[PDB]
Amino acid sequence: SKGPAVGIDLGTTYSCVGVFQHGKVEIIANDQGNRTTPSYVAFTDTERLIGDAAKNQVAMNPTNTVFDAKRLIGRRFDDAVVQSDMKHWPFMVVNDAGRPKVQVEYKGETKSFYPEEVSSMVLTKMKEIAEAYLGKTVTNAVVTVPAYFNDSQRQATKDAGTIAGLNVLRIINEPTAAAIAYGLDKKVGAERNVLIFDLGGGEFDVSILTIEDGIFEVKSTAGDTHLGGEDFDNRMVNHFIAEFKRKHKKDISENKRAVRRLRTACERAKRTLSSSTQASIEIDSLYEGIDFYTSITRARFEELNADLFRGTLDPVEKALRDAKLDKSQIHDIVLVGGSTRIPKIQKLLQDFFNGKELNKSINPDEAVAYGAAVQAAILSGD
Ligand SMILES: Nc1ncnc2c1ncn2[C@@H]1O[C@H](COP(=O)(O)OP(=O)(O)O)[C@@H](O)[C@H]1O
Ligand SMILES: [Mg+2]
Repeated sequence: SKGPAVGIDLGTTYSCVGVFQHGKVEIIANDQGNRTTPSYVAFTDTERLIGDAAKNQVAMNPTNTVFDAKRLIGRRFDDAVVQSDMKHWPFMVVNDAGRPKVQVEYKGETKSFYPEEVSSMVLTKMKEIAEAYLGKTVTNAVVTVPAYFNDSQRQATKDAGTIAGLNVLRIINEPTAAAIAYGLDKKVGAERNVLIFDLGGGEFDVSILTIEDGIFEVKSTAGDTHLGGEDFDNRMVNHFIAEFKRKHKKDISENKRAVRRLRTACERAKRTLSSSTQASIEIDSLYEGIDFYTSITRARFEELNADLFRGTLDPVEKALRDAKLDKSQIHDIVLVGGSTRIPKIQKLLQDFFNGKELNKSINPDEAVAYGAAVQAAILSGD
């Protein structure tokens, strides 16, 4: 009831914050000038880095750079999802009373935090970004969560807010927030079916909502928890490792530093390919002392990922199946997640839906935060 509440999207790879400032929702850019900040936290001898600064030093400090906390939040150390994921994280995950705790080293001192504490740090960064832009203290907010999150996961998220000093007015589902973003919540005096296609950094979520009277009903969901942007980056990486080996006769595969730098260059090239037909990869002193100057073409990129792009439609086909609906019954198709900006993914979706127009006027990566910001405003007054 003082200072507008903010809408915060807390994603597994990137987070975003927006505020309904008098009439419109303005999505707040950070200190580095980005509209989304990695959900990365890093611990060094002299400091605690959050956001871009953390992600930008990962290759150097892998064991003390935390990410993927959302895959742990509200879970028990003993569950199979945790057990499986742990086998691919550079950081340490320990067990405390059946609860996972990320073990790290901060200033020589060994520490460990609960997933909700890692997330609250990301939340503090968003709140900072907001307060910076507005020139006032931000207390109230609406935080989003996946539709499949159970009661434990939802509480852990609320707690993350409380720790960060936030008054969580409400916790809403991500697909619902995307729908509100486009005003699909307005009462049209009829039942409406909407398909949210969310392809972000590490997960793929497909949801079919049914809206009537402004009341949402998640009729079905599908997707893959280990399918996202990073999978595309990795295919390019494997492609360049082989080319470097060809041109230089030496395999850099096992150099954890070279690989992470290449990977960083690839993800940057991938972003460019969404708007251009080719991009250049210039990495000084890639392996030992050799500079890796080269380029990729959009055509080659799609080719390296063809199988992954097509597979994307199976979960969709299944979503329809479970909701007992046919393609023709979908009123609106909303694109969400930074990966839906890839031209070939959009094509594949339209083709499947026989030309239907996709909702994509709001950056797909900012859609969830956009919806949460509208929601927050209405739950306030101004
Ligand atoms: N222009 C772009 N083209 C392709 N991928 C992009 C683009 N912009 C962002 N991305 C990707 O979006 C992913 C992040 O998606 P986002 O929806 O912001 O993440 P999250 O799944 O964490 O919510 C990353 O893989 C990033 O590379
Ligand atoms: Mg997301």
